Amino acid sequence: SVQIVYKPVDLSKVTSKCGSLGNIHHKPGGGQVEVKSEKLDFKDRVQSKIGSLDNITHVPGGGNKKIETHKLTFR
Amino acid sequence: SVQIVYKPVDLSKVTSKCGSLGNIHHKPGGGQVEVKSEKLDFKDRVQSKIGSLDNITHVPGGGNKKIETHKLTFR
Amino acid sequence: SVQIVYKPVDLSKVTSKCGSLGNIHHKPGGGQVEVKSEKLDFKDRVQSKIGSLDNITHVPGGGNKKIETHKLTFR
Amino acid sequence: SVQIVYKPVDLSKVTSKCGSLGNIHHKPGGGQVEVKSEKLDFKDRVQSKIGSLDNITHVPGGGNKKIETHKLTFR
Amino acid sequence: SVQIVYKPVDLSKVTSKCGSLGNIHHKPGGGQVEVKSEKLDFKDRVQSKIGSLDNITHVPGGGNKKIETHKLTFR
Repeated sequence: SVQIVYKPVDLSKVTSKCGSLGNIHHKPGGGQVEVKSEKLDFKDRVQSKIGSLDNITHVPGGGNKKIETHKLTFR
Repeated sequence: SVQIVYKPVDLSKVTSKCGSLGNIHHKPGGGQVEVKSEKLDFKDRVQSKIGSLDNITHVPGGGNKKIETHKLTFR
Repeated sequence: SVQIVYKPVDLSKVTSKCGSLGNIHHKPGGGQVEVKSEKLDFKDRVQSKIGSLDNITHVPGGGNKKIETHKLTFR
Repeated sequence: SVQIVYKPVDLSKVTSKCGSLGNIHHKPGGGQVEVKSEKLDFKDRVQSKIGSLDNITHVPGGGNKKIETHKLTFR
Repeated sequence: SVQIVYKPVDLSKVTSKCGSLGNIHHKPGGGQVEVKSEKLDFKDRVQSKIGSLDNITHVPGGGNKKIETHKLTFR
């Protein structure tokens, strides 16, 4: 006979306190961008990105994360 | 005989406190963009992006995340 | 006979306190970008990125993380 | 004969620039106040103030001041 | 004969620049105040202040000041 008892107990805490959060300045690509092109030959796919792209300002008050994985495999 | 008892208990907390959250400035692509092109040959697909694209300001008051996965596999 | 009792107990804490969080300045790509190109031959795929791209300002009040993995494998 | 010519010229500037102004916390009188009084004799005027009074939070974006006085006295 | 020519010229500047201004915490009187009084005789005026009074948080973005006085006195 086989008897499995899976009782994981979790009374955990993930916590943050912040008195104030702010005065955040993100200024990407203030400078001048100049792209001058003459007599170019492309014989395959071209991907081009010019300027200010994909810039992120991420300011969570918390930003706290908990990842928990439980796996019981009987064979 | 096989007896499986799967009783995971979770009394967990993921918490944030923030007194104030703000004064956030995101200014992408303030500068000048100049793209001058002359005599270009393309023989395949072209993807072009010019200017200020896909810029993100993300400011959650919380932004707290919990991921939990439970898997019981009997074979 | 086989008897397995899986009782992990977790009363853990992951905590942060911050009195104030701020006055953060991120200024990527203030300078001038000049790309001058003449008589270029490309016989395969081209990926080009020019300017200020993929710059991140990430300011969580907490940013606290807990990862827990539980695995019971019976064979 | 008396000839007075009063021509003061003022092309002056008083200026401020502020990118962001904020996340200001003023918390006066968080503590407990206990005033226990027994058998007091007052034979003249009494002024009493108890608690949290006359507290100021003053946050001007500018707060710039110019005072100019012109006085011509002929006798 | 008397000839007075009063031509003061002022092309002056008083200037400030601030990228960010903030995360200011003023917490007066967090502690406990206990005033226990027994058998007091006052034969004249009494002024009493107890607790958290007249506390100031002053945060001007500029706060720039110019004082100019002009005085011409003829006798």
